[PDB]
Amino acid sequence: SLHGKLIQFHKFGNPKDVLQVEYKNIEPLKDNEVFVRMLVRPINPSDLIPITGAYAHRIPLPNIPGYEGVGIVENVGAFVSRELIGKRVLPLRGEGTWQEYVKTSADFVVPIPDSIDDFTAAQMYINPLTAWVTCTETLNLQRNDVLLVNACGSAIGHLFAQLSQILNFRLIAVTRNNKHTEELLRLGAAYVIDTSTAPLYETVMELTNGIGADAAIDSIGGPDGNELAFSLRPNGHFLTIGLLSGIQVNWAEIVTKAKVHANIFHLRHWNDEVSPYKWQETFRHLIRLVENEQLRFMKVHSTYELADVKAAVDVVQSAEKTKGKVFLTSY
Repeated sequence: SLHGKLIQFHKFGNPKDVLQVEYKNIEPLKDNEVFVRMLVRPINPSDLIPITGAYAHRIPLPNIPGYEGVGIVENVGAFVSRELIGKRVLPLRGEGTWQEYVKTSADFVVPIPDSIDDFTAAQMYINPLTAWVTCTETLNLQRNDVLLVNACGSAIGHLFAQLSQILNFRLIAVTRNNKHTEELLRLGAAYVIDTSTAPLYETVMELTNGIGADAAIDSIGGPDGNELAFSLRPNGHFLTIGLLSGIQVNWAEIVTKAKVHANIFHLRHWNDEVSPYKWQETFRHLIRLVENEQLRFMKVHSTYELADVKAAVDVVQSAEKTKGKVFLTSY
């Protein structure tokens, strides 16, 4: 009987301690399911957070990590078109992707055109959808708005730089160092504030002629996030997308002292706030942007077979890690 390899953890903790390589028997498919043999998944920093137990109450154990990647449809359930078999797809919003075979509902299978290589496709979901949605919906940025983005040397940071050109707004990148400065400028960032060298609040004030920015996206929290919120104009919009520091911003002061609107963005929630139709249409749009070369993703850092996940994760978590995305491959 057909068996599939999978990466699983049975307890939360450091991924190096809890990740196991295992095998499972393959169950029959349910009526609306699509069964996909995986080719490539990225190791995103956001794939590791659930392993650590930060979301204990919503992640059942044991669990298969991985939110994204690309594969080939091998089989479909009774109610699904069998023309899908053989197609390259992202099997999203279903099972964990760090395994040999992934199932998800037909509703959330994203077709990938022959034009797009596996490694680009494997990066299409988490960072691009977050960047696109926050820009076009959550903040609904207008022509010439001034957007602040911290931790901007990240994958998503590089996308915000490109979206500023696509959507005609002004990005002020905020970074911890100068490691990504050249790349961010090339990609379209209007300015890069390197906070190891320049003061955040005062520089934004210079760049905006004392008005402050229109919107800000915080990935860090704590003192860094608070300073980012305070660099906005009154009635500007502050959005958090991450918590790298582990420390909540001072929500009360941001509202009463800085007079800004503040929200928290979760792709988890956005996914449930839109129809499957809209969700698919949004992917069709990102795919066009990639095809037209308006949007480009990170280059490949290194590649590892699924069995070597522990080594791969160590590279991702390493302080010396160089630029680019690490992938788990299954060719």
